[PDB]
Amino acid sequence: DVNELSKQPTPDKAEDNAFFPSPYSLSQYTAPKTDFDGVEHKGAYKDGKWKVLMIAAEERYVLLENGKMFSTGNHPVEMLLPLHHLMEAGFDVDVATLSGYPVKLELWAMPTEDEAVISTYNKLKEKLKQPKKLADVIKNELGPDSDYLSVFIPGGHAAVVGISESEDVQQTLDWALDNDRFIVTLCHGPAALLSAGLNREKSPLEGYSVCVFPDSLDEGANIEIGYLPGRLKWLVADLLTKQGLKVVNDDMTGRTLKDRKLLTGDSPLASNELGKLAVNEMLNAIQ
Amino acid sequence: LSKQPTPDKAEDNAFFPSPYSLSQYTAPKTDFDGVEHKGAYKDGKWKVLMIAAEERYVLLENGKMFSTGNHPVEMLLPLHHLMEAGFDVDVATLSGYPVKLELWAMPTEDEAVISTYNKLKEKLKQPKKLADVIKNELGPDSDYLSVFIPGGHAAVVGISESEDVQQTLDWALDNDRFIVTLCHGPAALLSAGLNREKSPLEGYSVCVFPDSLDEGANIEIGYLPGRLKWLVADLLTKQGLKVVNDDMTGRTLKDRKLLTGDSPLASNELGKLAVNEMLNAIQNKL
Repeated sequence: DVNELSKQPTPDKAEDNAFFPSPYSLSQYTAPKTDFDGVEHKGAYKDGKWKVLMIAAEERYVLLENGKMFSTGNHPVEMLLPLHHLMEAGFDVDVATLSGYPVKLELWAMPTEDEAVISTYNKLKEKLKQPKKLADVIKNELGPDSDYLSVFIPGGHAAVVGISESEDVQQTLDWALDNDRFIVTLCHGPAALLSAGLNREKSPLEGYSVCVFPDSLDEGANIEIGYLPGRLKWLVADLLTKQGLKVVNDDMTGRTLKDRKLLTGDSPLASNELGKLAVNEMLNAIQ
Repeated sequence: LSKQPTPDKAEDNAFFPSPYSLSQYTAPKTDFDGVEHKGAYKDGKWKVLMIAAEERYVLLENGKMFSTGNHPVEMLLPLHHLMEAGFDVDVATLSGYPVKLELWAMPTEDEAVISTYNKLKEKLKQPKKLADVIKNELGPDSDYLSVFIPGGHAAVVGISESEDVQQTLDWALDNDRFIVTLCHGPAALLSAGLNREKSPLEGYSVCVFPDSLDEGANIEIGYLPGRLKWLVADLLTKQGLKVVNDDMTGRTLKDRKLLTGDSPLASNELGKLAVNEMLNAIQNKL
């Protein structure tokens, strides 16, 4: 049956005392298909020059308060679905990690039976297995005349790890702000934003509005169904509020939010509509 | 029995070694048979700085990935010898990420190796960040007498093309400290050539994992699921170093303050070697 499935974290045997999410939690929070009913702007951008820069998770394991480790990565749906909208529209994509190490997907959440998500994933495998070093990106491919229109930070739980305290992410968010480019992020992806307020008395993103994954669900429901095998040592939305950001949501409804050029999503549910929002906004800003 | 690589379900198109290759290359116990200098250094100042791997997957020529890490035998057995002589160990990585081991080679029944793992589990799970160590804990008055780079196939990623590892190897030379590495660990020494016509380790002699074994036998028994994209011995040779072996016999070498071992078989004999050299250096004050 489909609620006799275990609520116990399954162990990941590549690592010591580290665990996948429970078969139950996977039965409620994943699915073979996503809620995607096609693209709005197939072929809209033609000139070829504009593209999206993705910053990505390269570390899979998140050490928790009980000493156990959660075996995560970026959420495939939250990465791959928005990118499908963009790529079909005619925006190319480059993939960077902090170190140039391979990108870590939460593969236990791959919608296996979705033509769009799997075909997009195939088109990105190379750039995923062999990303760019983001410091190499700042050095060359940014500046005022950069062909990056926006910087996309997908979610998953792994987005909490390196991405949250990185001077190279800070420098990238400084660039985006100072050249009116989009920052697109969703889920725990917003933990990236904590890097903007590093070595500083106040953040450049103070008074910005974002959808964030609610603390409640990480501190409460996710632990009780064995999605996470222990408590996180701090919470994305809590520290984002202490940096002077307006965390608009507190529930997981698929709500998206534009605010200046920081377009967000609250959860994995918002993947498809954050994809649609960003394509609209990007094509709008070309005028 | 099977030479077919075993799949790893953490990662797309990734594979552990084949259960046959595990039967030949891995064992529940190591040939450890005693420390040689327990309690020898008592003054508790001098420590050892390990630089470990954060990346466990190695992308290969066929597109498949190899699920590795540092070799627990090569990491832990040498650190046991040095810890029991009285040198504490501080673990660093490049981005501060958790240290990745090849847990399929962890000698489960070996008391000394397991004991050492538990003593470091905390420092292994939250290592220091190598660039912070550079900023704060190096210089001429640093309490690191050696820097230790264990092998495992994951030493090939990151470490081998890292300005932080480069600065670290510069320090050791310019401050007369030891560089102790084994197996595929010497791939770290390729960083000394980074952005330089000439490497400061030009001319040094080292033991490395033979090219022959990674190209032929490791592929045939399904240790590796595909061919490595470059070879550590070949690239090292090109930087002007002198690769002194072409086989795995457990050999070791000491060229000045650079101590190398050729394989996981040298783990014990090298640990022995590193403790003697370090104690001998301390005696060379008066």
